[PDB]
Amino acid sequence: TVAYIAIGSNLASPLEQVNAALKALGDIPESHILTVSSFYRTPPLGPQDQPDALNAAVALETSLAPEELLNHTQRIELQQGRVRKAERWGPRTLDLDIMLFGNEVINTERLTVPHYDMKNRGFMLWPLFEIAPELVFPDGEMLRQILHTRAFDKLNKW
Ligand SMILES: Nc1ncnc2c1ncn2[C@@H]1O[C@H](COP(=O)(O)CP(=O)(O)OP(=O)(O)O)[C@@H](O)[C@H]1O
Ligand SMILES: [Cl-]
Ligand SMILES: [Mg+2]
Ligand SMILES: [Mg+2]
Repeated sequence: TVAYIAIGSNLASPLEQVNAALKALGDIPESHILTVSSFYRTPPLGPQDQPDALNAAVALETSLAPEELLNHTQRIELQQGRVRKAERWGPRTLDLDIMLFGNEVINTERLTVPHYDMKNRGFMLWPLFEIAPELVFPDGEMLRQILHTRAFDKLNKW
Protein backbone atom coordinates (compact mmCIF):
# COMPACT_ATOMS: atom_id res chain seq x y z
CA THR A 1 0.00 0.00 0.00
CA VAL A 2 1.11 3.60 -0.46
CA ALA A 3 0.21 5.88 2.42
CA TYR A 4 0.37 9.65 2.02
CA ILE A 5 1.41 11.44 5.21
CA ALA A 6 1.29 15.18 5.85
CA ILE A 7 4.15 16.66 7.87
CA GLY A 8 3.91 20.02 9.59
CA SER A 9 6.16 21.87 12.02
CA ASN A 10 6.22 25.44 13.35
CA LEU A 11 8.53 25.20 16.37
CA ALA A 12 12.19 24.42 17.24
CA SER A 13 13.53 25.11 13.69
CA PRO A 14 10.91 23.53 11.40
CA LEU A 15 13.40 22.32 8.77
CA GLU A 16 15.33 20.49 11.45
CA GLN A 17 12.12 18.93 12.81
CA VAL A 18 10.92 17.88 9.36
CA ASN A 19 14.24 16.37 8.27
CA ALA A 20 14.48 14.57 11.60
CA ALA A 21 10.92 13.29 11.09
CA LEU A 22 11.81 11.99 7.63
CA LYS A 23 14.68 9.99 9.14
CA ALA A 24 12.26 8.51 11.68
CA LEU A 25 9.65 7.77 9.00
CA GLY A 26 12.31 5.91 7.05
CA ASP A 27 12.76 3.69 10.11
CA ILE A 28 9.17 2.43 10.29
CA PRO A 29 9.06 -1.39 9.90
CA GLU A 30 7.64 -3.08 6.79
CA SER A 31 7.76 0.30 5.08
CA HIS A 32 10.01 2.69 3.25
CA ILE A 33 9.81 6.17 1.81
CA LEU A 34 9.07 6.43 -1.90
CA THR A 35 9.29 10.18 -2.27
CA VAL A 36 8.87 13.43 -0.40
CA SER A 37 7.43 16.72 -1.67
CA SER A 38 9.22 20.02 -1.66
CA PHE A 39 8.95 21.98 1.57
CA TYR A 40 6.28 24.70 1.65
CA ARG A 41 6.00 27.79 3.85
CA THR A 42 2.60 28.51 5.37
CA PRO A 43 2.06 31.81 7.23
CA PRO A 44 -0.18 31.62 10.33
CA LEU A 45 -3.83 31.51 9.30
CA GLY A 46 -5.42 33.83 11.83
CA PRO A 47 -4.47 36.42 14.47
CA GLN A 48 -2.21 34.31 16.68
CA ASP A 49 1.47 35.29 16.66
CA GLN A 50 3.04 31.91 15.82
CA PRO A 51 5.99 30.97 13.61
CA ASP A 52 5.49 30.18 9.93
CA ALA A 53 4.95 26.46 9.37
CA LEU A 54 6.87 24.11 7.10
CA ASN A 55 4.42 21.74 5.41
CA ALA A 56 5.25 18.71 3.26
CA ALA A 57 3.87 15.37 2.09
CA VAL A 58 5.49 11.92 2.02
CA ALA A 59 4.58 8.83 0.03
CA LEU A 60 5.36 5.79 2.17
CA GLU A 61 5.17 2.23 0.83
CA THR A 62 3.96 -0.06 3.59
CA SER A 63 2.58 -3.51 4.27
CA LEU A 64 1.38 -2.41 7.72
CA ALA A 65 -2.31 -2.14 8.56
CA PRO A 66 -3.61 1.45 8.78
CA GLU A 67 -3.81 1.26 12.59
CA GLU A 68 -0.23 -0.05 12.73
CA LEU A 69 1.01 2.85 10.63
CA LEU A 70 -0.76 5.26 12.99
CA ASN A 71 0.96 3.58 15.91
CA HIS A 72 4.29 4.46 14.36
CA THR A 73 3.49 8.03 13.36
CA GLN A 74 2.18 8.75 16.85
CA ARG A 75 5.30 7.16 18.32
CA ILE A 76 7.51 9.42 16.21
CA GLU A 77 5.63 12.55 17.35
CA LEU A 78 5.92 11.48 20.98
CA GLN A 79 9.61 10.59 20.78
CA GLN A 80 10.95 13.51 18.75
CA GLY A 81 9.21 16.52 20.27
CA ARG A 82 9.50 18.17 23.66
CA VAL A 83 5.82 17.29 23.75
CA ARG A 84 3.67 19.78 25.64
CA LYS A 85 -0.01 20.22 26.44
CA ALA A 86 0.30 23.73 25.05
CA GLU A 87 1.23 22.44 21.59
CA ARG A 88 -2.48 21.76 21.09
CA TRP A 89 -3.14 25.49 20.87
CA GLY A 90 0.24 27.02 20.09
CA PRO A 91 3.41 26.36 18.10
CA ARG A 92 4.08 22.64 17.66
CA THR A 93 7.26 20.76 16.84
CA LEU A 94 5.71 17.99 14.74
CA ASP A 95 2.40 16.87 13.34
CA LEU A 96 2.19 13.67 11.24
CA ASP A 97 -1.26 13.19 9.73
CA ILE A 98 -2.31 10.25 7.60
CA MET A 99 -3.95 11.89 4.59
CA LEU A 100 -4.67 8.74 2.59
CA PHE A 101 -4.05 5.05 3.11
CA GLY A 102 -4.08 3.69 -0.39
CA ASN A 103 -7.59 4.10 -1.72
CA GLU A 104 -9.18 3.08 1.58
CA VAL A 105 -11.95 4.76 3.57
CA ILE A 106 -11.60 4.38 7.33
CA ASN A 107 -14.21 5.72 9.77
CA THR A 108 -13.20 4.75 13.31
CA GLU A 109 -12.77 6.45 16.66
CA ARG A 110 -8.97 6.43 16.47
CA LEU A 111 -8.54 6.94 12.74
CA THR A 112 -10.48 8.74 10.02
CA VAL A 113 -9.12 8.46 6.45
CA PRO A 114 -9.10 10.40 4.18
CA HIS A 115 -8.06 13.07 6.65
CA TYR A 116 -11.31 14.80 7.56
CA ASP A 117 -10.25 18.29 6.45
CA MET A 118 -7.53 17.73 3.83
CA LYS A 119 -9.72 18.75 0.90
CA ASN A 120 -9.95 22.20 2.51
CA ARG A 121 -6.22 22.62 3.09
CA GLY A 122 -3.93 23.92 0.35
CA PHE A 123 -0.93 23.12 2.55
CA MET A 124 -1.92 19.45 2.27
CA LEU A 125 -3.23 19.38 -1.30
CA TRP A 126 -0.35 21.16 -3.00
CA PRO A 127 2.50 19.05 -1.59
CA LEU A 128 0.37 15.94 -2.28
CA PHE A 129 -0.11 17.01 -5.89
CA GLU A 130 3.66 17.40 -6.29
CA ILE A 131 4.26 13.75 -5.40
CA ALA A 132 1.01 12.26 -6.77
CA PRO A 133 -0.29 14.49 -9.57
CA GLU A 134 -2.53 11.68 -10.91
CA LEU A 135 -4.18 10.97 -7.56
CA VAL A 136 -7.88 10.19 -7.39
CA PHE A 137 -9.57 10.25 -3.97
CA PRO A 138 -11.61 7.31 -2.64
CA ASP A 139 -14.77 9.32 -3.45
CA GLY A 140 -13.67 9.46 -7.10
CA GLU A 141 -12.65 13.12 -7.25
CA MET A 142 -9.38 13.91 -9.01
CA LEU A 143 -6.78 15.90 -7.08
CA ARG A 144 -5.87 17.81 -10.25
CA GLN A 145 -9.49 18.81 -10.79
CA ILE A 146 -9.81 20.08 -7.21
CA LEU A 147 -6.72 22.24 -7.61
CA HIS A 148 -7.71 23.40 -11.10
CA THR A 149 -10.58 25.31 -9.51
CA ARG A 150 -7.83 27.71 -8.41
CA ALA A 151 -9.43 27.81 -4.96
CA PHE A 152 -5.98 27.21 -3.37
CA ASP A 153 -2.93 29.41 -3.92
CA LYS A 154 0.17 27.36 -4.65
CA LEU A 155 2.24 27.97 -1.51
CA ASN A 156 5.72 29.44 -1.62
CA LYS A 157 8.63 27.09 -1.01
CA TRP A 158 10.35 27.10 2.38
N1 LIG B 1 -5.94 10.52 9.54
C1 LIG B 1 -5.44 10.71 10.77
N2 LIG B 1 -4.12 10.99 10.94
C2 LIG B 1 -3.68 11.23 12.19
N3 LIG B 1 -4.35 11.22 13.34
C3 LIG B 1 -5.64 10.94 13.15
C4 LIG B 1 -6.24 10.67 11.93
N4 LIG B 1 -7.61 10.41 12.09
C5 LIG B 1 -7.81 10.53 13.39
N5 LIG B 1 -6.67 10.84 14.08
C6 LIG B 1 -6.60 11.01 15.52
O1 LIG B 1 -6.32 12.39 15.82
C7 LIG B 1 -5.81 12.35 17.17
C8 LIG B 1 -5.27 13.70 17.55
O2 LIG B 1 -4.15 14.04 16.71
P1 LIG B 1 -3.64 15.55 16.67
O3 LIG B 1 -2.39 15.51 15.87
O4 LIG B 1 -3.55 16.09 18.04
C9 LIG B 1 -4.89 16.43 15.73
P2 LIG B 1 -4.20 17.70 14.66
O5 LIG B 1 -3.35 17.07 13.59
O6 LIG B 1 -3.55 18.76 15.50
O7 LIG B 1 -5.47 18.35 13.95
P3 LIG B 1 -6.00 18.07 12.43
O8 LIG B 1 -6.32 16.60 12.36
O9 LIG B 1 -7.19 19.01 12.29
O10 LIG B 1 -4.87 18.42 11.49
C10 LIG B 1 -4.82 11.20 17.13
O11 LIG B 1 -4.45 10.71 18.39
C11 LIG B 1 -5.55 10.18 16.26
O12 LIG B 1 -6.20 9.18 17.07
CL1 LIG C 1 -12.56 10.87 -0.55
MG1 LIG D 1 -2.87 18.07 11.73
MG1 LIG E 1 -2.13 15.34 13.80
